Amino acid sequence: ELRVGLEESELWLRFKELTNEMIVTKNGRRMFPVLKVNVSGLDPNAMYSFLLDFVAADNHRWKYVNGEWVPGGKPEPQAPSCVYIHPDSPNFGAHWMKAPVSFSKVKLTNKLNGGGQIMLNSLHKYEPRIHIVRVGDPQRMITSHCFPETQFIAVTAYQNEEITALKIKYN
Ligand SMILES: O=C(O)c1ccccc1OC(F)(F)F
Repeated sequence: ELRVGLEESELWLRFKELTNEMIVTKNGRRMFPVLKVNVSGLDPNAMYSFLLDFVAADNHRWKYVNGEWVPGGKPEPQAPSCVYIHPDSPNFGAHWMKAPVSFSKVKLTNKLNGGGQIMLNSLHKYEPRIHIVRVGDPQRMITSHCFPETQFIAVTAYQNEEITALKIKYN
């Protein structure tokens, strides 16, 4: 059975309980926490690529008012569907299953200015999604794995002081 498990789920849930925020910048910013997953049930002999994209969690934008996140507007036109290819791709099933798969180098941006970055809209909520694909597969089989523990709001600057403090404590 294919099984994809979120690593450091307790750490993600500490951020999610505050409402998680990730900074987006012109030139792009790495995530904290880093999305990491454990994988079993691939064919160890087959080759696969790991892809990451970000799905809009909501049909509205958000704002931080009186220490709380609340609806802040109609949603802006959706960011383009940017896909990050895990840099170990393509690789054997055995490679992906021997140790957790870490998306440490993905960068979130608010400007289409190159570098294989992911464009997000500030003050919109996103859910990370991992895709597995098999090299050679005539079926072009894709799996999709959603991690609701890792939902966050994209911001140009941290709104919640408790998030600023969590990011410093655990990073
Ligand atoms: O080996 C395959 O057929 C395959 C194809 C696309 C994605 C995952 C796959 O691995 C598994 F889900 F475990 F089957």
